[PDB]
Amino acid sequence: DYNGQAKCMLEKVGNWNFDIFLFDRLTNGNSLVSLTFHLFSLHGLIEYFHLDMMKLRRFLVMIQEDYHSQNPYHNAVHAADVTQAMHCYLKEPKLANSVTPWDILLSLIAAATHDLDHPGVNQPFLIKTNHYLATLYKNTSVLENHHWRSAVGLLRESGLFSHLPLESRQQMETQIGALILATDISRQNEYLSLFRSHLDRGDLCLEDTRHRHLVLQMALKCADICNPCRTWELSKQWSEKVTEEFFHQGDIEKKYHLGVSPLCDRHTESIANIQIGFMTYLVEPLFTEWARFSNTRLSQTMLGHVGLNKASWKGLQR
Ligand SMILES: C#Cc1csc2c(=O)n(CC)c(NC3CCCC3)nc12
Ligand SMILES: [Mg+2]
Ligand SMILES: [Zn+2]
Repeated sequence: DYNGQAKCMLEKVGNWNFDIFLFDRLTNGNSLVSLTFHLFSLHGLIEYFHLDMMKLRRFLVMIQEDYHSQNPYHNAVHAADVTQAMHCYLKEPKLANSVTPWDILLSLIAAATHDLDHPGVNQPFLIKTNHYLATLYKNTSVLENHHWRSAVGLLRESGLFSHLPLESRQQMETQIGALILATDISRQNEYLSLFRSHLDRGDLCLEDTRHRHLVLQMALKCADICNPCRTWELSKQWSEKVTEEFFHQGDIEKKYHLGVSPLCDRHTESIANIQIGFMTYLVEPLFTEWARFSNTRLSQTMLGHVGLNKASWKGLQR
């Protein structure tokens, strides 16, 4: 049954209401490997790039296993969710009609690896505790640079692309980095303003790689914060997990006199209030610009869920 139903759910991997939680329970925690493998084969990538399936499984397992499963939110199930969303966005017509197999490959790798080896605490925390990552990356997109360099390390170690030219391997590394770095939420204003100006001007040319990669970066940013655009029953699980992780960082800050970060204080802060502010100020602006770019049923469905989920959180107030 368990392998039966898993295989079965993957028939609906293009669906916005895909249930990654059930999927991960069904696979005893193998959701990122098993979904991503399926997508490589669905998008034809194993053939297009002459991939060794043994090396691909090894690669995917190294990724999945380098997530910290004890993180309430930043674990391989979140990676798998982001990868599944990225897949839905790659199916939108303006992307499906311009992306090459190389773009699809880099998008799905970047989605799978984008929070790799995440410690479960944020950049301000690592900076104020003098963590070696904050030094190494000079206080700038500390976590994203760490996920990216960790991804590069796994790419090199797996040999998966060893039969491609060195210059293609290097280019793969660099374009994945630009995708992962776009997920630094502290810089969403720079990405969103540039994207919005391109949409005002109407100047995007998707047959140009640079414009297409700007859009893929915005797609990955959507994938990363699309939790509130899911159905209530998914979004509520994501909200409890993210809050659980923030609040744990809060307890450490409190216990050790570090200063409690915004959003991490379980005594003065609420799950509903945290979601509401986030939806108003980060989610709705990004998804409104996304819907201008890709003005489709999926974009409407996603914005409908934000409005409904936001009303549910208000409802659970007074
Ligand atoms: C600031 C803030 C947030 C308040 S609620 C909330 C949330 O539910 N998520 C999950 C979508 C993220 N994702 C962020 C974490 C860092 C990158 C994306 N950020 C926040
Ligand atoms: Mg991240
Ligand atoms: Zn993420």
